[PDB]
Amino acid sequence: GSHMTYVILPLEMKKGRGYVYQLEYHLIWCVKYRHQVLVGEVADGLKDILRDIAAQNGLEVITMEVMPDHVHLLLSATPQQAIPDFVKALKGASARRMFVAYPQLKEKLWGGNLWNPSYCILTVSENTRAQIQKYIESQHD
Amino acid sequence: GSHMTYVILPLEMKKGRGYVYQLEYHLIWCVKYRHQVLVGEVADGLKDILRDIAAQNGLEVITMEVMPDHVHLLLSATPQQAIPDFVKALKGASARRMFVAYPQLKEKLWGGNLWNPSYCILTVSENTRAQIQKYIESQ
Amino acid sequence: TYVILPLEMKKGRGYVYQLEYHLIWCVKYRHQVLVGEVADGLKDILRDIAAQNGLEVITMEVMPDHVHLLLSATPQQAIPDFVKALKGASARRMFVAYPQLKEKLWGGNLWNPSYCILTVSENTRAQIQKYIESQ
Amino acid sequence: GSHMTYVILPLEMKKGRGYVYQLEYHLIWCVKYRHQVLVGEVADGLKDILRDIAAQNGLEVITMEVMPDHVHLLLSATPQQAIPDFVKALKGASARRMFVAYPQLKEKLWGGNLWNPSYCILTVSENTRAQIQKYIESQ
DNA sequence: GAGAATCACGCGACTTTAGTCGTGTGAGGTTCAA
DNA sequence: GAGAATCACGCGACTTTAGTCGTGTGAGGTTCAA
DNA sequence: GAGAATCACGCGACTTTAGTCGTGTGAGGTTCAA
DNA sequence: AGAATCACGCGACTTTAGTCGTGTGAGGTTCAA
Ligand SMILES: [Mg+2]
Ligand SMILES: [Mg+2]
Ligand SMILES: [Mg+2]
Ligand SMILES: [Mg+2]
Repeated sequence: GSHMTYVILPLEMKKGRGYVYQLEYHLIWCVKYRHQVLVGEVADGLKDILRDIAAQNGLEVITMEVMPDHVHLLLSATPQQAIPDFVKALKGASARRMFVAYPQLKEKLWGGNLWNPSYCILTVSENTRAQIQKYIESQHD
Repeated sequence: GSHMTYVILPLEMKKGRGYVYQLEYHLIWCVKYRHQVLVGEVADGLKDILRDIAAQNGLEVITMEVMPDHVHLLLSATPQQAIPDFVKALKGASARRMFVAYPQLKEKLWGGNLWNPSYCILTVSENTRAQIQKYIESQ
Repeated sequence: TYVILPLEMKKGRGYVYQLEYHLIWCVKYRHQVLVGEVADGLKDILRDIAAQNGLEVITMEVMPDHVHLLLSATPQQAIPDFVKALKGASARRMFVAYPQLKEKLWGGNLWNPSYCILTVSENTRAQIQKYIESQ
Repeated sequence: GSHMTYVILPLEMKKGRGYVYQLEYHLIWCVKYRHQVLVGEVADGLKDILRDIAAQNGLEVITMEVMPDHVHLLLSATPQQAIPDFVKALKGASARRMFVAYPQLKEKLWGGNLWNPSYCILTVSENTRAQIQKYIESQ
């Protein structure tokens, strides 16, 4: 026999002047020519640089994984932080700082680019789209 | 007793000049003073207005539910479509058009506002943050 | 602050439940015979058996060499019993309705003697465990 | 335009004579009259009893939480283990053993029942139903 | 004041030989929601 | 590439009185992965 | 052998004043998939 | 007894009205998605 039940859960979302939000993004990008250079101290240095850039731009880093040829970040941002801006900030500044800190990168990357010119980004929720859709439907009546 | 099986999962994404993406947002906002005015043809008129605005701004509507005192939207956008810009377009233009199309709203909303000044927005994924974090960890 | 999430369930005399199973089984020898009208007939037969046994079919997909079913059941409906009901009866009926199946299946079996079954929930196990901790 | 992504992910499953399966259940039940007696050593004793019964019956305990007035179990079973049978084994035997081990429970429960006569049970999967259905479509 | 999953009473099966499971039904009997 | 879920043979229960479920075991007998 | 996200060349905008983002196009120039 | 929500201030820009951006404070159409 059909029976709708309910569950109570604590809602911990971020608040701002005229907005309440919870915005997370899975951002991915590769090394130019997919060169496997992000290893050892180079990988460690990149993490420090990224976390610094994130802090400077008020971006919260949830998850950061550096693979030899690409990076995976899960960031939390405000509604005012446009995607292209923070991607540029992260990739552009890190490329600059990385070449300075690790000139040896120029051995495989002498064309003036550390990163692939493309980025991959997906919105991330705690639960799923389908689950959110049911929540919305349950709001009627 | 267990054996590790593995399956293939499909994921629909969009492509642009220098980016691959899948961006969806759950946007919510209420009626000013939380007045239950979004009912009957008022609600239907709002849906038509919102879909028009969305289409004009190149925003894909995944879900649109209009409750008496608030609206729930699920939108799909490009990386170049900033949040405040589309929220403004949606709320601002709809408030204007709604008052012109349904002047009777002024009975309970005479202060020049149809919408509460605040909006609530959440990023949306087909998989859970936990699942995604597990995926990331499996390199 | 607080959010009220919905959860659809069923009720019986002394129990509240939500039981769904993803059931899978293949054709004997993995022959690709479930095509065209044979596939359509199978679906009719399976829905009928499901109805006769009070099993709700949520999803059903018939591939040339195997079947996928997502069923809803009561706590009292034991797995082996409904799997037997679905496979045994469908095998019988299919052979009568489609004697052409005997071309590649003459040994008296339409189905592989094994079945695959997984329990299914609306939320992941991880989500459920998180809810459990919040109690 | 669109881009179609495909990711590979693991899935644990058990094998038996004529079946391959992964069956988990979230079982819940409350104390009779919802009395908050499952505390301290009483709660601890219950856990030992439940794990013993589960082991005696070949049921694997994935998660077990004992609140003052109810119990949450996440069990893993074979296709042959019928729900009513294992619910009876767990609640019935624990009620019996608990009263003998902790006679003090009789203070609030003198009617011969430790448990509410009802039980709640849900099938559990590692992935969500929507994802599973989505998979079924991909084949 | 009143229903059920939850309270109470009936019943059969079966382990735990007590106190659940299966189960129909009604009333103020230790209950009020996981 | 031979072991099993899947092939084969045995067994009892029970619906579909055929061909599954329950089940142990071994060989080359229509199989090869959902 | 030849397309783009990824390789290359064009182009503003703006930080990191270098090397991204925005962006159109095309060719065998350090690339081949998160 | 505060703020997201109520009110008053303020540019920017569409919808030239009523949002977005935004700081502050008072009790003045509000009380939670
Ligand atoms: Mg670029
Ligand atoms: Mg605002
Ligand atoms: Mg079998
Ligand atoms: Mg009972």
